[PDB]
Amino acid sequence: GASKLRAVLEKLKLSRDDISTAAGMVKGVVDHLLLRLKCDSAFRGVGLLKISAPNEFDVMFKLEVPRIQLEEYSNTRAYYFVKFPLSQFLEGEILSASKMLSKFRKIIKEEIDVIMKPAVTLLISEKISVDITLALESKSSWPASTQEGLRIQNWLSAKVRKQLRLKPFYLVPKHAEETWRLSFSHIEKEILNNHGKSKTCCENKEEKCCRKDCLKLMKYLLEQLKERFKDKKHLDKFSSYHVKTAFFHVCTQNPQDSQWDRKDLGLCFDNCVTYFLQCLRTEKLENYFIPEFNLFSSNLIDKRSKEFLTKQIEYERNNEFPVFDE
Ligand SMILES: Nc1nc2c(ncn2[C@@H]2O[C@H](COP(=O)(O)O[C@@H]3[C@H](O)[C@@H](COP(=O)(O)OP(=O)(O)OP(=O)(O)O)O[C@H]3n3cnc4c(=O)[nH]c(N)nc43)[C@@H](O)[C@H]2O)c(=O)[nH]1
Ligand SMILES: [Zn+2]
Repeated sequence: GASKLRAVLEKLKLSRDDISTAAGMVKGVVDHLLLRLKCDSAFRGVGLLKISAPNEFDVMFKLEVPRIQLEEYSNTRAYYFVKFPLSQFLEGEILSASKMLSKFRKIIKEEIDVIMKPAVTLLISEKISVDITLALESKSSWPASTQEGLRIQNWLSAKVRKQLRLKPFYLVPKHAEETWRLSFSHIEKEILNNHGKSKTCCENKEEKCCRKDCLKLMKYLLEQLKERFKDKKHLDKFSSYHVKTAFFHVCTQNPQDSQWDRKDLGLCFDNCVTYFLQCLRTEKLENYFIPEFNLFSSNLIDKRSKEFLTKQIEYERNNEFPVFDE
């Protein structure tokens, strides 16, 4: 379906000045929050670690904490308690996510045409929504639950996995409670931008793969379907993170750049859609870094919404995506 999909990618490029100038003011607001945040004892040394869905922007504020100790919350491989001026957020020996997240919020309140709402949400001039997520930074080795994650050996190399896992990891105050959740959104950006088996993937005309186009098509497929099913709101829980995560699994499944040749955009997209479909139908989408953390368990998304999106994605697939027409 190259023609139809290439037309879609060409349509998306048309809003490139909208995504830029809208994030162009996200910038000057985030720098302003960063300035006065660095004036508070607890948030000194905070710094910047972007577009989720047209006009939905995400910024992560990283904060360097001293040596950190993690206790896995129950058997949820992603959620943890945290222990070691930061002393003010303590609940005994653990560091209170809910309480730290709370002072963050209030410092941004007195700093704010912007208005409020793990994410603190701003609204710049009504159109532009910004997610501002506080991230604790740990330079310790990654937690045990990531040992079998990041299965990039056959795709990027074994040595690249070793380089990636020497980098810090992050905890956002997202409670399953004073609990924090692992974050590797910095690693997600690295493997997205440095995505080939060939180190020179997409640096010359002989190596133009279609990995990034497939993810765009997949993000756009979900955005369009979510728009169409706005009457009965069955798709509210699915995000482009479910799409990005599935796209990482397909990259692991098709590790060679030859499996992402631009000429094959139609078949590559089909691989992304079929694997996403298998995830919905088996109620299993593994976090790329934490395999025993199922983003699609009936815990997070009930079975009816998943069965719903299957049928729609299945119909779209079997009919050469009429959602992409005209
Ligand atoms: N976006 C995102 N999701 C991630 C990441 N790593 C794991 N996940 C998990 O993927 C699922 C997709 O969620 P979403 O993006 O559609 O929405 C998530 C989350 O569900 C929502 C908060 O909803 P809540 O449960 O009602 O509240 P919460 O428990 O967060 O409240 P509190 O903070 O008081 O505890 O927020 C979205 N979200 C999650 N993490 C982030 C993040 O880092 N940035 C932004 N902008 N939004 C986020 C979910 O199951 C999710 O956990 C990951 O890196 N990104
Ligand atoms: Zn490439």
